[PDB]
Amino acid sequence: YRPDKAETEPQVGTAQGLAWTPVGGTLLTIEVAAVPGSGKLSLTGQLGEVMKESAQAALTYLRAHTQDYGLPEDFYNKVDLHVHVPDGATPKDGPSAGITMATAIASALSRRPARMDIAMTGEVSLRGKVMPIGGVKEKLLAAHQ
Amino acid sequence: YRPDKAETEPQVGTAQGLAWTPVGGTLLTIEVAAVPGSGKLSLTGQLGEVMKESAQAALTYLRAHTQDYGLP
Repeated sequence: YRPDKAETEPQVGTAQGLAWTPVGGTLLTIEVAAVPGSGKLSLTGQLGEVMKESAQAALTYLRAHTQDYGLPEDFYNKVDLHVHVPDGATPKDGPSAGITMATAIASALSRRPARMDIAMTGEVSLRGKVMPIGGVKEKLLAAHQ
Repeated sequence: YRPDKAETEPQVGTAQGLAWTPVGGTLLTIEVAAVPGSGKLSLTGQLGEVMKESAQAALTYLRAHTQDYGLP
């Protein structure tokens, strides 16, 4: 490994993902693929439905913040979306890192690399609200360790 | 919870629902993203379509009550 886990340069479409193995709090980082198409949302790597709707909530928040973020005016309908977590599906309470998918697809759609040393996890609302996380402890351990 | 989750401030786009799971009824914060486009029922949250048509009866009532609520 690189020592600080921030020697990664800032990256389009990839952020550091605080998530939980049953082994524990881990950097299950985020992998996306945003290419033009039908606007379809593939989940790649056994990612479950709660991650699918989390991606929908992130998608619709971007829809609410399109020219806010300089996005194309039609992106959800012609840019196919393919996303990964190294864990297949999260055995925990949903993904607990909906904003991590949001951040990665934001960096992907901006064509502008988001930073590293991202110590983050949390649940987007389609209303646009970062839901509180259950089990802050091991997530922030996965940050700090 | 805060001093009172009922005393949480008024919310745009969503409302305090009423449930009964057999182990206990809950608030149902039914959240809706009014996303632009042309009309696409992008329902989610393991949604059964009877709630979809409930929302559609709501939708056509809003169509009936566009100037009751200043809607376009």
